[PDB]
Amino acid sequence: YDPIHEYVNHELRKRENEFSEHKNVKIFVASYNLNGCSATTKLENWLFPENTPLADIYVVGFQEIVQLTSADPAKRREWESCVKRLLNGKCTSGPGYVQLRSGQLVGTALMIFCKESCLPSIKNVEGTVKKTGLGNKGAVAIRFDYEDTGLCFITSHLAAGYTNYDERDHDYRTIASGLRFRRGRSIFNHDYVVWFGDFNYRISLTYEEVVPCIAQGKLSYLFEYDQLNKQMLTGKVFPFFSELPITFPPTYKFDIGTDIYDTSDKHRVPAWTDRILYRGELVPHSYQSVPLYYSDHRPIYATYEANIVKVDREKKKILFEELYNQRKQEVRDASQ
Repeated sequence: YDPIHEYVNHELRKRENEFSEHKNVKIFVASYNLNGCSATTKLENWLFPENTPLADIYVVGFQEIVQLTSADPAKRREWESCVKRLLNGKCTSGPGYVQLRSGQLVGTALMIFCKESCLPSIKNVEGTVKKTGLGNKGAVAIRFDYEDTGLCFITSHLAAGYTNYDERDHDYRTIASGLRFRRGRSIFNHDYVVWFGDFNYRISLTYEEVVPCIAQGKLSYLFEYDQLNKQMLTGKVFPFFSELPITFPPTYKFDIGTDIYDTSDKHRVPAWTDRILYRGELVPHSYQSVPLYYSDHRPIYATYEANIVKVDREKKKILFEELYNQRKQEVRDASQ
């Protein structure tokens, strides 16, 4: 410990704008449990929902690239190709989007695209995956630094089942402790973390209670029975993560191609299985489900503005040493 050092850091924080530049980066996070459906570029309502500018970074997580009952890189690549075509299709002028990196764990995949103009700012991209224990479930993660700001994105597909939220919570833990990039870097060592996907948490009511509530718009009531909200409130899972309020209906268990909830004999209870949570000072904007009908789940997305900092380390180390010496000198003269 050095008092003079603590001093300089305090002073330097006031003059930060002398060695730091701040920029806002638009991030679009999208998630979709495909139920094994085929790759397609017909995803406009999902990736360009708004009437807003294209994002700087698109982070897309898929679950069940192969429907669940051994990892298919080809299928994943088709989705990658479809997304890239869609993003670039919107860039009718100049440079478009490039795939930074993608990761895959069985049928769960994560792919990140950014505008080419963002590339020079993106560094130390690392990826990893972690399967769940207690299989085809788990997580895929990718992190990177945008200038001097660290970002980590995680998509996952957690334990299925109606009442087994204990297993889901264990999955959270297995993944949060088990995901390690290079040199043991963890997911928490970042300014912004977005963790999302098919967490599989359910609404703890029966099918007959839930369906008319959703038809009548009683989402708040249904939310009181949502397992994820319950487990997060207690801090057992996703501590320090926030979720924007949910204003869209349960994204799960639709007869394929229709607005209708599971009319199969299985009579699965609707649920908000698909979610996007964030940790850190991101500025959230939207959080919605989109009407795509290829799967028994609706896809969802969330948007964020992420403040980025670019620090001139040279200019900063100079002021530090300067303020440090001036202070060390002020201390010398005072002792005379």
